[PDB]
Amino acid sequence: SRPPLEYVKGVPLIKYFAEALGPLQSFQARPDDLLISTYPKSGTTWVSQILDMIYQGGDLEKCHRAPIFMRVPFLEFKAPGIPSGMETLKDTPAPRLLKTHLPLALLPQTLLDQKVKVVYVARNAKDVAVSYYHFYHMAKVHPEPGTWDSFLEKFMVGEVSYGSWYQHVQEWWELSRTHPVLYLFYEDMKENPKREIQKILEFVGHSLPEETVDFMVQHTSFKEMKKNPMTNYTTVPQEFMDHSISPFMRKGMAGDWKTTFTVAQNERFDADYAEKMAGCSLSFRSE
Ligand SMILES: Nc1ncnc2c1ncn2[C@@H]1O[C@H](COP(=O)(O)O)[C@@H](OP(=O)(O)O)[C@H]1O
Repeated sequence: SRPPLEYVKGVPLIKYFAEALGPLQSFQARPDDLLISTYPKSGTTWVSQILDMIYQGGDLEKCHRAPIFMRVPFLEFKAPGIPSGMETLKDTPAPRLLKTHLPLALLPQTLLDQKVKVVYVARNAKDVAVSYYHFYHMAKVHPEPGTWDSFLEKFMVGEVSYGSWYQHVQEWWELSRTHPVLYLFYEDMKENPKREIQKILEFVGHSLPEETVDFMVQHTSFKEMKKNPMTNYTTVPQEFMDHSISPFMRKGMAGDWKTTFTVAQNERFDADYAEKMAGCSLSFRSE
């Protein structure tokens, strides 16, 4: 009934995900695993659908075997009336696609020791906050988000599920200096998908014919992923997710934040961004 978050080692989490960390202690990573890591609302499902297509040889028929949350186990995931990411993992064939949003501080050390390849996607903070706000509304395990203005404040101080966005994109950016990480930008996936898909291939190590590349580019577009029940979380139960309130597959654009951000909010957020982001070579596009 909109349980409030629970804090674990500085990080605020969904009551249940906090509990899901118990059995996560048991998790043994294989070396052929690949970790998809992102701050919520930055392209998890998109890069997931890309990566599984790669893993099925460009075969849309196989990418339909189950919905995306069953093909790519959500490591820390746990909710009522759905199986825990870890329960789902016990039936996932290798080589396995795995999904988290946990900060390094909560990440299972087995993934780091096993040098598991990581595909990380970042997205400009403004679009993330907007996206995250509507998601909080329709994804009923989160706390009451309140007014946009109040939610935006919380977001600036990382008083939201998975903590601070600013900490998250920065720490994983530094991690890639010691660990195998392809660091991708949502807005780059918008500008030229084909380009970002060939980078994933290089990284994962697969060659595929253009026929099959161009193919994937089309079957991973917002529009196709929106109508595909295996990728749009519409098969989930209503009490866990409610698409009338807001669809998971909401808009899929860069620069949309502008229709929610007040000009006073923008001015303030900008000044706060510069202050937090200033010792960091990362750099985002918002349009
Ligand atoms: N194929 C695609 N291309 C572009 N954006 C996509 C996409 N599939 C999903 N999205 C968008 O990516 C966000 C989902 O993030 P995550 O998977 O990390 O939860 C949502 O953003 P919006 O709410 O801004 O539309 C969703 O609509």
